[PDB]
Amino acid sequence: VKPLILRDCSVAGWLLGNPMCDPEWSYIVEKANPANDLCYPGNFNDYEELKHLLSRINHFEKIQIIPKSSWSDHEASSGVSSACPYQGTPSFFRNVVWLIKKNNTYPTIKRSYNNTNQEDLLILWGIHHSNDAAEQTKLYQNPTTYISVGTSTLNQRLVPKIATRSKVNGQSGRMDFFWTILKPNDAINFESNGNFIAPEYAYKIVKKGDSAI
Ligand SMILES: *[C@@H]1O[C@H](CO)[C@@H](O)[C@H](O)[C@H]1NC(C)=O
Ligand SMILES: *[C@@H]1O[C@H](CO)[C@@H](O)[C@H](O)[C@H]1NC(C)=O
Repeated sequence: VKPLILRDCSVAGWLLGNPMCDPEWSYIVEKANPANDLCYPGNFNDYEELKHLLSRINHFEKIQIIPKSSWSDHEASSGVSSACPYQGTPSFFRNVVWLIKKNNTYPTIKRSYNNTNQEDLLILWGIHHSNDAAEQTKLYQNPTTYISVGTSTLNQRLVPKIATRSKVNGQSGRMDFFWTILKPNDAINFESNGNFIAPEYAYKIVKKGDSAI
C-alpha cells in the first residue's frame, strides 16, 4: 500500500474522476498548482474543510456503492461535455453519474446506501444547474426539480437555479458538488426528479491516530 501522489489533478478532480487526469492507498499528496481541477464549471462545497480532513487520513479505499448498472430507468452514460474531454471526445467525471431522462421520462429516484463497513465513508454528489426551460426539458423532462439528501446528521435539499449564464470552458451550465462522511451503520438517502449527479464510488477513510498498532 503506497501513498497517492497526484500529478496533474486536484483533490476534487481526483475524487470526482476528472477524465483529463491520467483501489487502495495510504495518504494523499496534492501538488501546488494542479492543471486539472473541476473540468466542468461550478463549485465544490466546503472544499477547504475537505482538504484539511483528507490531509489527516492515512488509509483510503475506493469502493463501488451504487453501481452504474443499477440505474434501470435513467440513462447513465449519455451525459458528457466538451468541458471534460477524453481522447478528444466529450466525456465526464468518472466516479459520479450524470443521470439523464430515458424515453422522455425521468422517474423520481429513491436510493439509499447503508454503510455496512467498519470505516467512515466519504461520499460525493452534485447538482447540474441548467440554462433554460428547454435544456431542462431536454435533459430531465421535469421542469421543477430537486435533490434531497439525508443521513443521521445531514438534511439537504438542492434546487437548480435555471438561468442564462456566461460560457465557462464552453458551458453555460454549472455543476456544484457536495460531500459528507457517512458513519458505519448509518445510511444516506437520495430522492430526486432531475439534475442529479449521483455517486457511484465512495471512499473508506481512516484518520491518522485511529488504526490498530
Ligand atoms: C416509451 O414510452 C412510451 C410512452 O409510455 C411507451 O409507449 C413505450 O413503450 C416506451 N418505449 C420503451 C422502449 O420503453
Ligand atoms: C443499516 O443497516 C443495518 C443492518 O440492516 C440496520 O440495522 C440499520 O438500521 C441501517 N441504518 C439505517 C440508518 O437505516
